[PDB]
Parts: sequence; structure tokens; C-alpha cells
Amino acid sequence: ITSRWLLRMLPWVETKGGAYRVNRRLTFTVGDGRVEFVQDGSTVRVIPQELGELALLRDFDDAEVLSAIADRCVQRDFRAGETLVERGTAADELHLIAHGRIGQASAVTLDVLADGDRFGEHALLDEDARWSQTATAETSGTLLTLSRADFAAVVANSPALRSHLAAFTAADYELKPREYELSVAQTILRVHTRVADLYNGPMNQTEEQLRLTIEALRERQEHELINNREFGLLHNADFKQRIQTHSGPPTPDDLDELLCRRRGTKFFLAHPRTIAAMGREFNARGLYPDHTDLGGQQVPAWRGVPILPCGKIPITPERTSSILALRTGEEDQGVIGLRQTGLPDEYEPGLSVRFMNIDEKAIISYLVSTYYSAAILVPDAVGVLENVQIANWPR
Amino acid sequence: ITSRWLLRMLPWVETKGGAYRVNRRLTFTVGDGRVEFVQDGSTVRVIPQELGELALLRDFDDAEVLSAIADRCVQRDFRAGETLVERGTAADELHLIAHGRIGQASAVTLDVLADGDRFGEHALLDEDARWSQTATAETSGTLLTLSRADFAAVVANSPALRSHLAAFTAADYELKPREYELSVAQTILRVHTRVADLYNGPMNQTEEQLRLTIEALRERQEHELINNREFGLLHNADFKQRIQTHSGPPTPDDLDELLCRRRGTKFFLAHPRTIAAMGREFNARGLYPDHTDLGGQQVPAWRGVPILPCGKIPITPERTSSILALRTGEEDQGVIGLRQTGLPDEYEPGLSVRFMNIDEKAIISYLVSTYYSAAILVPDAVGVLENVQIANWPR
Amino acid sequence: ITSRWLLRMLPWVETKGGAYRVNRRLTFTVGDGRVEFVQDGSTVRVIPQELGELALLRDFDDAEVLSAIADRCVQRDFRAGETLVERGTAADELHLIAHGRIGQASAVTLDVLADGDRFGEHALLDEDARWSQTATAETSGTLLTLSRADFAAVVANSPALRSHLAAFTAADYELKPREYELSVAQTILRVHTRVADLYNGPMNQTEEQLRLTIEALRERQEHELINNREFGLLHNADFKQRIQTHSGPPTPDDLDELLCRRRGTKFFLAHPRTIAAMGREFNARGLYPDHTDLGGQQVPAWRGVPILPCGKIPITPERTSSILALRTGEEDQGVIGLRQTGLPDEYEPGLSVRFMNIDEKAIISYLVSTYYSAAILVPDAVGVLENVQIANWPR
Amino acid sequence: ITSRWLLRMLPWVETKGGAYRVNRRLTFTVGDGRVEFVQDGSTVRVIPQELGELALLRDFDDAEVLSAIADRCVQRDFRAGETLVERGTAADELHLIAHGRIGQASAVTLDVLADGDRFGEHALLDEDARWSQTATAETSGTLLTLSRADFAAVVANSPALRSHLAAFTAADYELKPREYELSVAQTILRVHTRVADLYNGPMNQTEEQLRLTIEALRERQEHELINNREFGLLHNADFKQRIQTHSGPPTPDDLDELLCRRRGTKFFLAHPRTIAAMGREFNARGLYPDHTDLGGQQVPAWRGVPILPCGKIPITPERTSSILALRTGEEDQGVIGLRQTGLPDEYEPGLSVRFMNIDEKAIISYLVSTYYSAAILVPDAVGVLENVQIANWPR
Amino acid sequence: ITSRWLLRMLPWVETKGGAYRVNRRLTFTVGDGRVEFVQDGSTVRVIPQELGELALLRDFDDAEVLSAIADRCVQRDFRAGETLVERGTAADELHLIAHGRIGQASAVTLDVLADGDRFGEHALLDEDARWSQTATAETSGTLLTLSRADFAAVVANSPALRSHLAAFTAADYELKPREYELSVAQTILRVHTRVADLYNGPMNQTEEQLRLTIEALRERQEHELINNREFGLLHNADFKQRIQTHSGPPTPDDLDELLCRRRGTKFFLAHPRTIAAMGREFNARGLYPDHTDLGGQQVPAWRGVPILPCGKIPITPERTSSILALRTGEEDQGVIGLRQTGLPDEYEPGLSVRFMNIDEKAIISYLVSTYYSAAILVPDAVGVLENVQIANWPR
Ligand SMILES: [Ca+2]
Ligand SMILES: [Ca+2]
Ligand SMILES: [Ca+2]
Ligand SMILES: [Ca+2]
Ligand SMILES: [Ca+2]
Repeated sequence: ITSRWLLRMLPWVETKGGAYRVNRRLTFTVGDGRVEFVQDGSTVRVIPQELGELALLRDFDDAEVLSAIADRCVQRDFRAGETLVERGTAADELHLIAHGRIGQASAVTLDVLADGDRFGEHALLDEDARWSQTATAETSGTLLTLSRADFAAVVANSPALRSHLAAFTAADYELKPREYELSVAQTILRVHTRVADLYNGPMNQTEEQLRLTIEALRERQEHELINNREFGLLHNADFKQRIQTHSGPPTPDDLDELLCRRRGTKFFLAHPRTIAAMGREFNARGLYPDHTDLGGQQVPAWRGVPILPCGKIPITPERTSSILALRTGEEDQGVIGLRQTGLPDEYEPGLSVRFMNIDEKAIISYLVSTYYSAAILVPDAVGVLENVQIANWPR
Repeated sequence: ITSRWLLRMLPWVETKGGAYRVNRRLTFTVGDGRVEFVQDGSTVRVIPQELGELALLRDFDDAEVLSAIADRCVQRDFRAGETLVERGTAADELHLIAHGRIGQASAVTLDVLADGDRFGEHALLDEDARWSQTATAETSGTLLTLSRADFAAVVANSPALRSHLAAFTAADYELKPREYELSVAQTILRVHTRVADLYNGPMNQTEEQLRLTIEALRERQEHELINNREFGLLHNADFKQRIQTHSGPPTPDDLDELLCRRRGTKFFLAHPRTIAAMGREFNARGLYPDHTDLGGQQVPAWRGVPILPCGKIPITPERTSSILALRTGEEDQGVIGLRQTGLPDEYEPGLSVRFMNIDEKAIISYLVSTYYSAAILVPDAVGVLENVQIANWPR
Repeated sequence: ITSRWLLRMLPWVETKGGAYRVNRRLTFTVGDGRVEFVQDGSTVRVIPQELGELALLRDFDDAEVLSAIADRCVQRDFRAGETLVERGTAADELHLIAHGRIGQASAVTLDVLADGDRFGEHALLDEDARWSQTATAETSGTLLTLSRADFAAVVANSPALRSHLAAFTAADYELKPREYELSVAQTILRVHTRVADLYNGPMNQTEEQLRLTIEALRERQEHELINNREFGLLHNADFKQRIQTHSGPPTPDDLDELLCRRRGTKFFLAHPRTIAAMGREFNARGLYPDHTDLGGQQVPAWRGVPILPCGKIPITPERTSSILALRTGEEDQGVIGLRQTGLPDEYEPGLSVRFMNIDEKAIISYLVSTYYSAAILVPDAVGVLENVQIANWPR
Repeated sequence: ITSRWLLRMLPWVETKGGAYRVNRRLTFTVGDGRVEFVQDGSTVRVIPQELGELALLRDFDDAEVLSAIADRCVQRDFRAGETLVERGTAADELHLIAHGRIGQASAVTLDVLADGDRFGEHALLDEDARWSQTATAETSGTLLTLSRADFAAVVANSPALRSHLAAFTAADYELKPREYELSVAQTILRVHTRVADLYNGPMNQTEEQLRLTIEALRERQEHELINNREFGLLHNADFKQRIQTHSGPPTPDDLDELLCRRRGTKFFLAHPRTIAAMGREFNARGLYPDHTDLGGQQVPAWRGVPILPCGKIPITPERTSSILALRTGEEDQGVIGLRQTGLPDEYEPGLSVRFMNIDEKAIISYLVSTYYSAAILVPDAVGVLENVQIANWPR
Repeated sequence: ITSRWLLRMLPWVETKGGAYRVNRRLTFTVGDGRVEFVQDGSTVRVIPQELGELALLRDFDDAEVLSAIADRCVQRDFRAGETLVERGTAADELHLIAHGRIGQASAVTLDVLADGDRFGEHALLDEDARWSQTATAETSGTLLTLSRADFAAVVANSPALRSHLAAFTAADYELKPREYELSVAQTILRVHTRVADLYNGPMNQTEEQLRLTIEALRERQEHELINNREFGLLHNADFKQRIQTHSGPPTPDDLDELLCRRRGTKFFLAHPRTIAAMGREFNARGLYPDHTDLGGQQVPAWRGVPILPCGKIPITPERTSSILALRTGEEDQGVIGLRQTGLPDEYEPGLSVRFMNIDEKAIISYLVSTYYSAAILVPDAVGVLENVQIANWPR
């Protein structure tokens, strides 16, 4: 029953056969100290060529072997404040950081590793390796793990790798298409036969129940478009596009930085609590931003970019939310809504209601279905500002 | 003779038979530590299922018994600074807080209870119970009271309750329609026959007196729409929608919070003194808000939402007022004005003037009547910011 | 030759017979500690019923006697810093404050009396009464005086008053119409016959002298509309509508307060020096108010209400001026300009130039006349902010 | 080649016979301690009646004598920091201050004399008079000087003056028209005959040289309109209209004061360096002024009054400039541009190019001439803010 | 694939024969202590007449000799922090500063030389000369060098110079046209014959590859227009138009100064990181600049001048960038884009794709060519703000 801004702002394109294909270019250079990954929503995997940045694997350029080694790592997720390794415990895993920041405290907090960093190199070769620093995850993120035993097995598999390891001991174009499959929001509406036979003259309680069902389906559509793992702007956004606040509250400097990272930003999406926090920051700074009109409707904006409320963005127990800056379009590579119309029996252009059966208890069943998905044409189309403290007040 | 903004901004819908029906959904979950209530204007009553949050009544799920227990509590109102219970006095009542904040000072101010809180649990079971804290009401509000004797009587009534109590000693959907009945503003206009016979050529003093009567009736309509107890935005507003100022003056952060709680806010209603206080806060913060045009009329606004003056909002002796943020509409669930037109003898579409009789003293009597009421379709349509200090000046 | 904003903004209505009638309602309640007065421009008189607030006259309700007592008081005006009574001097007068603030310093400045206050009660009864405080007028204002001898004479006149005094010793509706008489701005233009006979071909020096005469008459019209005593916005404004600045400079908080007191304010009138002071305050506060267009002409405004310069508002030697906030209209009760057109011989719709005579010295005389006045339909139509310090600069 | 704002904004009126007449009213009252002067550009002369403010000449009212005495004073100009008189030197001159401020330091800086002040009274009568204070000119200005010998000669001329002096020893209307004569910007363009015979097919180097000549003439026109002594806004502006900055940088308070002194100001003229300084002050104060559109062209403005750049306003070696606020028009008494069109041989409506002769060296000569002047109808049409420090930066 | 603002904002003019001619006037006066240079992109050369400011060459006015001496100097570039001369090392070179600032530290940092300064005079005459100060280049710039031996050779060449040197020992107009030659962006597109024979029905992969080639060519066009040495706004901008920030971050005062130096500025060009830094400065100052619409597109602006992002402006390792303020036009002397259309075989108005050959390996080759250049009609058309710190955050 709430306002659905993402549904009415994202353009909808018609897929054929319930599938879509997006061609991805992944530019990456070796030697720069950062490992680049391939991300498919929430599932991530290291680029096989990038894997060569590791010294113990430098100058090895057999595509088969690198691909196998890349395939044998395991993805793990860590929450804020969770301890991953502890000082004193023997080291047996190589950790490649894909997202988040992790502060390492030695026996003296050395520094904080971030996206593209590695720790655990020496643990791979010798069995005497011991963790001398404690890594505490300051921010939630992902991390790839390469076990010593698996790499040893791969070494015992390829003779070329043995010889290269024994000898050492003494812009790249990568095309890989991404396939999007239409997800379904489905439900069963059970209407008693009496309610369909009698209550049908001045208003249809069947039609009113169907409208309520459609509204619930649309709310689920928005919640999935925001929070789903395979597709979904919160999770299926490039790791480089996700920024951290300088101080924690959503100061206007953070909004300027969020607008810096991409061209032609269309709008901001944030929780209403987050919008209140941004307004508090604006009042503290003493500036009054203008409001712009979209569709004959006035809306708060920053630098002319409208800020739209979305209640489906989660609020963490620590009262920290996130802000999304995103451009929409097909001619300009942005975010599109994949949706198939022309269904066999449409109550609405995107909907399909079909009579299922009548039970022995005289209850008619209807199947209400809609098919939807989201596509991001280029990586630099959605930026996310994370860990935004929304419970800060002037003191 | 003053401007009537609420009369000209609230849409008016035609009721049939002088009555209206509003369907209410009351979502509530058990175990979360807050008791949810059903509010009909100023009269409040505890939800029978919510009553189960009490430990001494946990796991009892007989609808009849819970309904009876809920029916046997008494609603009481407390003003700011009034002491409800005192330390040392024996405890004999269970108090469930429906609105307001109450600070409890022990023998050391422990904390402040708020809406949905309970105190007086142990007073229900044993007669030795004694109040060890003094509860001072910092803000005016309501409170439900459950006496020990009444609960004991209910226990002596239901055998199932006795057995459950003896054993312990060792999202829910609730539909309940709300009915609105049209209220009447009526008056008698006494015009002497001489004034109707002679003073009728160039101007009608009868018609001028009728216009003055109509203006007085409209002023009474506004005062009732604001301050009435059964219906009326000040009292018939959800307890969750009523917020307290962070500091006491109406700072722009408070306005941002007031706009946060509901979607598509239409306008603000405040006393002109309150508007002056808000302007003083704006000048202190150094920001100059824009002004928007409604009906070809310029008006001060915040974030594009016009702020309309209403002199019918009371000012307390402590010089504290309240602000109302409210959206209006029928297609969008908001606040509507129930009014019946097509009266038997209409001087105006909503009015009815009828000749009553002529007295022995040659005085003609006229009956001027109008029928009006207010409906709030959804709970999240009117928000109230309370205890707004309007007598604060820079120092 | 200057811009005449009041002439071009005040609507002009046509009076019949050179007179106008305004019906006044004066609501007043007894017992509230303030005495209400009837004001006709600069002449003020106490309401006879209000006079009952005095204890020594409480419960006396003979209309004739109260009217007589009210008629026998004398109005006096006091300037800022003038001492009215001195400590030690015997008290013989009862003083009722109608306007201004007066600080009383005892043998220790007790407090400051204001509009509606009384001091000198006991001086009325006994002859031993002595002034024990010195009253210094901090602000210019008026004051009603009731002498002991006059009240004693009235007592000796009415037997009922004697009995009531001897016994004690042991919302009201009052209609009183106000009549406005059109004032005249007149002058005599003396043109030599030679100047009318010769200098008439390419330009008329007679017509140029007439235009200069008309401009002088219009300037006098504005000066009288502002500064006249009988009519005139500066003096014929309600004592409750006149406010004092919180600090002395015209801070924007003062403008907000000035806009608070009345509905639908049309514009502000202030001296250009006052406008410069307001701009200095705006710059100090750091806010830049918008400008609005009236008649295709841009003008500075506050909260959308245009601020118009008027050089006829006096500047005191202490460099303190006043600001006027006023709404104009006839359908909305405000300030109207009474003016009669259709004169026997009109050079202009409101003007009348008539040949008088030719002197023996061959000098033609012309009489240039215009008739004008101002009416204030309701008391809450003109508000005045007084003692505005306009010579304050940042330091 | 630069933008010429004054040329395109000043209205141009056609004079007849190359001359214009402006009628001046000079209101002045005696006894107020200030001497009023008549200014014709840069040449100033004391009003004969005002001369009576001097005590030694009080009550003498012979028009011939006063006119003679007024005629026998000499005008002198002083720069900032220049010492005019020194302590110890015998006093022999009476100095009347027409413009600027001069600080006098005694044996202790007494005070600062300003426009309309006098010093050197006693030096006129006795020969023993000695300067006991040193007068240092803080600001550039003018000063009238009356020598003792000249006044003594005038005394020896008029018997009436002798008798009046011997006896003492024991609003006025003054019309005086101002005549404006059109100035000429002239030049000679020498084009070789070969350049006129050959280089004439695809483009005319003769026509290109003529366009360059016209541009140079227009630049000279602007420089004279700004900086000329007889006419010219910088010098031919009323001494009362010239203000001094409160602090030295062009703070917005100074702009408000500049707008205070005259009605209907059209625009500001300042050097681009001065505009940069004003922008720096605006940024320091934290306010962002709006921009207005004239002729479809956006331009910075203050209070809706556009600020136009003019590079012809001089910058002193001390990096101090001046700002001009001026209204333009003929129906509203302001600043007009006198210019005669319809010349015998016009290349442009205001221009005249005429063939002069061909030299023996086969060089054709052309005479390019334009006639222009400026008129100020009323004294209060141009205000000048002087000694504006434009080299101030935040520290 | 990024937005190309410079391509769509610069007007394009059609050159004839692939060449353009710009007539330059170089006004310079002798004796003012600054040497003026002639700049052709990145190549600079001293004006021969200006060379006379040197004392050892004063009063020598033989054009041939001065031209020869000017021709025999060598241009050198210095980076920030690079030491050019060291104390103690013998002096053998005369250094004329053309751009940048160089701080000289003696045995005590004396001062900082800047554009037009000279150091090394005495090194020219005697061989005993020794550097007594160390010159450290605080900012990158250019510098002309005149060796002692070369000047001695020129002296031994001209007898007149010997005599003038022996004797001493005891606004100018200079026209020099600038020629612009069109540069070419060329590439070869290799398409396999199979891809051209089969993949041609529903979409042409040949046409898609051609579009990608065109986009790459346009990106190279922008990068050359910004960063090229011969032409290019960053390098081919007048040395007087290049300003240094007062503090280092791009404060609004710096933008005001950048707008001060030229008339009718069209737009600003800066890196998106620089735009973020400017927004941070605006938020710190507390002012919110307006946004203007160009081509129906909203864009941030300062004082109404739009600020356009350009990613081709380099960012130094010290995180310092530059800002460009530039006006565009042909009728108003500014920056124009030289481009020739009407090519023999145009895929696009400015493009030319031509079939080259088919290789023995059945690979078709296409030649994609475009011709472009940039012209700056007057020196005061592009201003550059340099060393702008873009990594500054509030602390
Ligand atoms: Ca890499
Ligand atoms: Ca609950
Ligand atoms: Ca009273
Ligand atoms: Ca005088
Ligand atoms: Ca020079």
C-alpha cells in the first residue's frame, strides 16, 4: 500500500524466452598489487590471470592450471566485528580480500587490509606457518580462501607447475557473458464459492481480494529487487562502486563523492530514516537544497538529482543503513527491468491469473503470477554508500 | 472571520444515512515487550491477545476469558507533572501505559517508561505488594488499569483459568470496523419581526445576521474538527504517530522527523505563534526555506510541504503547542471530511436554515444546522509533534 | 518627485457625502487585570464597564455613573525618558496606562508597568497618600488620569455611589460606530498673466507649474496618511498591534513576530534607512531572502511579503524608526483609502482645479484641491514595530 | 574589443544644436553648520548665501557683496596622505571643506573634519593667527580657500561691509541652469592607395581598418564617460552621494547602504577585480546572491540589481577602487546619454566618416568623428562608494 | 563510452586545405621589469625587443643582432621540487623565467621568482661568477637559457655590438601569424571475411566493431584536445592566464578569480574528483550554488557558468589537478574547433572509412580517419587554475 518508486522509475524491457544476455568486459592489469574478481551477484571468483600476482605463482602462464587453481578456492562471508584468524593458531589458508576492511592487530594494530589485498602467502608453502596477527573484520564483506592441501594437489597434478615451482624456489581483455533468468512472484488466492456467488453485485470481494493479492505481489517484487542475492542492486553491485562514509553520518560530502564515481546519475534510493538523517546533516551544515519536479511531483534532491524513499532497504540493529545512487536506461548503459508481457491470460500487462481448480470444500483457487528480474548493463551504474549511521543527533 | 484552512483543504465526501464505515487492520505480534491497544478517538482498550504478554497470563489462549479480562480494565488520563503512585503506598493496580512518558524515581531515578510499557505486575498476585518507586508523569497521556480484585473475580469465574494459573504457579490479524456518526452544529437565530419588515430594502439585516451566524457555525466546525474527543485530529491520532521534540523548540530536525513517519504528507497545521517559533529556529540555523503556491496563493513551506496556520490549536499555560502533519485524500488513504449535502431546505450546499415559529413577542426563530465529521482511513495519516516550546528566544 | 508606494497600493473607495461609517465591535472581559480602552486615532477613553476592575469601584454597575466617571478622566502623553511622578511627592492622581512601558524604581527598580496597567489606586481615597516609587517612561505612550477631586465630586453627585462605597469600605458586547470625514489638501497657484499669455506655444509653464503643484499635493497626501493624528496608520493603530523589538535592531525574528499577529499581511512599509538596517541584519544572520514581483516590478520581500520603502516615516533624533505591516482590501477587512471622485471640475479623477480670480496686479489665481482619508476596517489590520534601532553596524 | 556595458545600457537622447540644458534646484538652509556648494563637474564654488554661516559675516545680506566674496575664493585638490597645513606655520587662509575627510592632530588627534566643515576662521581677521593643529588628508578631495588679503580688499571695496563688520566687532530656492556641450571623439585613418586599389575583392582591409578605428573610438568614448572631468560619472557626481566604506572591503552592508541613498537604482558598475572582491566578501558571509536576466543575458546581481563589469574604472596603486550605483532614464530623472544623429555622412547612426585629402605620397586620409556627452538630470542619480579595498583575502 | 562534453560544446569550423591562420597582436612595453615571450603551444621564445631590458644589452637597438641573440637561447622545462642550480657551483647560464615559481634559498630563503623574472645576469660577463643561492622549483614551468659562450660568439660576430658593449662597460606592435595544421586520428579495423559473410543478417558485427572504433577515435580526440603539446588547452594557454590557488583546495574565491580574468566565460572543465572537491569546499563555506540548464540538461554551475566534467584532465601523483575556464565562439574571439567535412567517403560528416585491402589470410582491412584541431583566437580565452588539491577533507 506504500509508494513504489523503484517499480515506477525503472524502465521495463521485454525478454524473449525468459532469458537475457549481457556482454561483460573485465579490464585488469597484472603487477599493480590488487587482485581483480568476477562477480555474479553474491557469488565471486578470482580471475585466473590475476592469480599470477602471487610471487609463488609468478611467471606461470598455463591457462589450464591457473583456471583449475582459481576453481578450487572457496568463498566465505564475514560480518562486522567477527574474528577470522587468531594469533598463535597455525596458518593453513591463503585469504584474498574481495570486499570489506579488516584491521590486523599484531603483538600493535599494524594496518587495515581492504578490497584486493592478500594475507596468508607464506602459509601456502611450509607447514610451520603460524598466525602472528589477529584479523578483525571492521566491515562485512567477502573473502576467497585457498587451502594449502588443494594447491599441493594441483601441483601434484601438473608436471609443468612442479618444474616452475622448483625453478622459482631456487591491460588484458577477458570476455564472459552473463545470463539472467526471469524470477517469478507467485501466489494462490483461495476464494470460497459462496463469496463468489453472492457478494458480486455492488462490489466484488473476489476482485478486492485480487487487488490486495496484486499489491502484496508488487511489494514482494520490490523487496526482491532490493534484497535478493542472485540479482538485486544491494548485492549485485560492483565491489569498486561500494564506498564507505568518511565519518559515519550521511554528510553532503559523502553524497558528492557518490555522485563523483559515475556519469549521469539518475536518482538516490534510501530509507526514510536515512532521508531524515541526511536532512539533519543539511540543517547542521546550514544549506537548504532545492527540490525538483518529476512527473509533476515535487521531490527533495541533491545537486538536482532527486532522492527517492524506499522502505525495503534494510536497517541493521546498529541503526546503520545504505544509500544507492543509480542511473536508469537502455540507450545509456544503466539498470533495466527485465519483464515479459503478453502472457496467455493477463489481468494486467505483466500479470497472469489462472483458474486452478475447485476443491471438495467448494473453495476456488486462482494462481496469480508475475515474472520479473533486474539487469545492470555496466559495472559503473549502481553505487552504494554503506554503514551510514542514521541515528545521529546534534548535541 | 479568520482564515479557515482546514475547511478549504480537507476533501468532503457524501455519507449515506449520516454514517460511515472504516475497515481497520491491526497487526500485532506477541512477545516483543509492547502491548498494542485499540483506539477509538479518546477511548482506548487493550487487545485481548496482546494481554498474553503478561507472564502470569502467558500461554492462556481462551478467547472468551481474555476478552472478559480486557473488558474489565479502566482507562485513566494523567497530566504532566501529576504523581500517580507514591513510594510506600501498597500496590493494588496493574498499570499499562498507552501514551506519554513517566519517570520513575526509586529510593535514584531508575528510568522512564513509555507507550506500551507495564508496571505493577507483582501487585496482581499477592497482597503484600508495595510501591517502591514514585512514578511522575513528565508528559500527559493515558493509562489502562487492571485491579487485583477484578482479575481475581475473573479467575473465580473461569475454571480453565484457575487450572492454568495453578500450573504456572508451580503477526496476528484482527478486523474490527469503526463507525462514524455525523455530528451537528446547530443554532437558533432570533430576528424581531420589525427588523424583518422594515430593514429589508437596501440591505437585509436578517441576511447579514444569517451570514454572521454561518461564520460562527464554521468557526465552531473548525474548533470541533481540531479539538473534539470522539473525532478530531488532535485526539483521534495513532499513539505511534505522536512524536516528542528532541529539545523542545520546533527545530527543523523535528520537522524532518515528522515528515519521515508517513508517505506523501500534504501539509502542516500549527498555531501562528508556533509558526513564529519555527521561523526563529530557521533564522538561528541560518537557512531560508522556500515558499510554494497553492491555489494561486503563496505560503511558507518546508521541503515543499506548505505550512498552514490554524488558530484553533490550543496553547497550554506553559506556552507549549503541537504541530500536525497530515495527508488528505480518498484514493490515497488519508483524512477525509464526512458531510451530507442535499438537505431538505439548503441556503448553502452543506447548510440548512428552517423557519421554526414566531413567538408571542413577535420574534421569528430560524434553525441553522450543518452536519459534519472527520474520518482517518489509515493510522499513518496524521502525525502530531507534541510539547513544542513556542516561547524560546535567542540569548 | 519620489516614489509613492502607499498612494499606488492602497485601494480607493468612493464615499458619499464626504463621510464614511465603520461599525466596531469591542470585546472585553472583566477581572483579567487589564483595562481596555476605546481609541479614535490619537484620542483615547476608558470603557465605562472596564472601569469596574478597580477594587474601590467593584460591583458598582450603574451605567450612568460609570459613564460619567469615564468621561471625567484626562488623557496625557509622555515621551521616552520623561519622569511623570517622583518619590516623596504626594499622590493625588490615578494613572491608567494605555500604551508604552514605564519602569518604576523604588527606594530598587521594582518592575515595569505596561499597557492596561494601573498605579495610583490608594491615592484616590485618602489624602495622606505619597508616591514611594519613581516612574520613568522608557517608551513614549499615552496615559489616562483620574483626579481624586473629580471622583469625589461624582460621588457627591450620585447617592447610589455613596451607599456602594460605604458598603465596600466596611465577554461583553459594546457597539460604537466610528465616523470618518474626508480631509482636504488645498493650495493656491498664482500664475502671472504674462506667463499665461506668451509662454503657451511649445510648452505651457502654467501646465508645468500645475504639475509641480499636483506633485506637492500628493507628497502632502502621503505625509498626512502616515503622520496625521486623527487618521493615519502610525497613530490610528490598535494599541495591542504595536510591538516592541526584542533587542532593538530589526532582526528577522521581529519580522516573524510582526507577521504572526495578523492574517494575510499585504506588505511592509519602512524608511530606506530601516530597510538598510534590515539588510544588515539579514547579512549578519547569513540568510538571503527572495525577491517578489508586483506589477511587473521586482521588490525585496520577507517570507514572500514585499517590503516597500516610504520616506515619510519619521526618524527620531535617537536614530530609531518604526515598521508597518498592513493588509489592504475591502472584501477582506483591512485598510482602505476613502476618496471622492466626480468633482465639479476635474483636471484628474481625484483633483479639482478652479479659477479663483484675477488680482489688480494681473495675477491669476487657481485653487487646486483634493479630498482624501484613510479607514481601518478592523483593529488587526495594521501592526507597528516601534523603537527600531537603524544605526547599528557590525563590530 | 571588450564588452561595453555603459554604451549599451545608457539611453541616448538627440540634442539640438549640440547643446543641452538642465534646470537645477539647490535647496539649502542657513545655520545648520554645513556650507553647501555648487558643483559643475570638477569645478566647485560656494553658494553666496551659504557663505553667511561664518560668524564674521553673519547678518550681512547684500547679494552683490556676497557674490563677489564667493567669486574670490580658489579651489584646490588634495590627495590622500598629503599635509595641507602644519603646526607652527602662521595661518593666512580660510579653508572650507567640499569633499573628503581630514584628520587634525594637535599638540593629540582632535577629530576629523568632513564635507561642509570649516577651519581657519580666526585667520581671516588678525595677522597673529598661527596654526596649532596639523591637518592630514586621509582621503582625496577638494577644498575652497579664502585668503585674508582678498577679503580685506572686498571690505575696502564695499562701505556697507565696513559698517557691518565694525558693528559686529563691538529653505532657500536658487535656480541656475547647467549647459552641456557635446564632446567629440575624432581620429584620422591613413590608408595607402595601393591597399585601397588591390586588397578590395574578397575582404576590404580598408573596411577592417575602419572597424578597428570605430572600436578604438568606442573604447575612448567609454573611458571619457567614466573618467572625464567636465562630464563623467566619477567626477560629476554629487558630493553627498559619495559614500565611504565602513571597513574598506566591499561588504554587502556597503551595497545595502549604496542602494539606500537613491530610489530605483538601475545597476552597479565596478571593475572586475572589484567584482571578485565582492564575491569573496559574499563567500565569507556565507550568502549566495541570485542572478538576473537582462536582454536574455544572465548577470550577477545584488537584491535584484544587476552588477555590470567596467574595466575603465581606475585602480589606484594602493589597490583601491570605487563602485557606481546609478539609475538610467528620461521619464524618471536619471542619467542620459546626449548624442546627435543624422550627421551629413554617416557610416553608422552616430558616426561620421569623411574623405579628407590624398597626400603627395598617395595616402588617403579619412576623418572618423563621433559626438557624445553625458547628463545627470538630478543630483541623486549616481552614487559612488569610494576607497574600496579590492586586494583583501581570507586569512 | 563516457560523456564527451568538449566535443559537443566546442563549435566546429571548416578549414580550407587543412590549415588555418590566426593573426596575433603582442603588446609589450620595455622597462617594466618583466620579459614578454612568444608562445606556440609548448614552444616558447623571447621577444627580441624585450631582450633589451637586460642592462648589459640596454640601448642596443639593432634588429638583426637582437633577433640572432633571441634565436640562440634554449628552452628547458622543470618539474616541481627539482633543483636547477646549487650554491657553490660556478654560474655560466642566464635564466629567464617564462612560467612557474622558483624559491631561492641563500646561505636564508631570499624570495621567490616568478614569470618574467631573470636571474644569472652577472654570469654572462665574467667567468668568476658563482651561484650563491639555491633555486628550488616549487611549481612546474618553463625557462629560457642563454649561455655565456653563445652570447660571446654573437658579440664576436657583430662589430656594432662590440662597440656598444665597450661603451656601456665604461607599447610596441609586433605582428606574427600563427599557422594551425589539422591533426589526424587514424586506425585500422581488421574484420575477418567469415564475420563479414555470415554475421550480417540480424545485426552487423562489422558495424558494431566500426561503432566501437569510432568511439575509441572520439576518446582519443578528446584526450589530444586536452593534453596535446602543439595544440591543446592545457599547454597552449597564455602564461598570464594561468593562476595558482591561494590555499590549494578549489575554494570559491579561486573560482571568482578565475572568472575575473576574462569576459564572457562559457564554462568550466574539471575532473570529477575536482568537482567533488569543489562541492566539499562549497559545503564547508555553507553556500549552495544554483544549477542551470543547457540543452534541456541540468548541470551544476557557479555564478550561472556551468561546470562540466572531463575525465581527460590528468591527476598528478600528488593528487593535484587543474581547472579550465573557457569561452567558446567565432564572432566572440574564443576557442574554436578546426575540422574539415566533405571527405571523399564519409560514414559520418567528420569521418572517413575506406577499404584498404584483403590479406592473404582473408582479413579485410578498413582505414578509419578523422581530422581535427583546436584554435584559440585571443590569448584571454582560456584560463587555467593549477595545483588544485583535490584530496582535502574536513577534519
Ligand atoms: Ca591486477
Ligand atoms: Ca505485542
Ligand atoms: Ca478587562
Ligand atoms: Ca547651510
Ligand atoms: Ca617588458
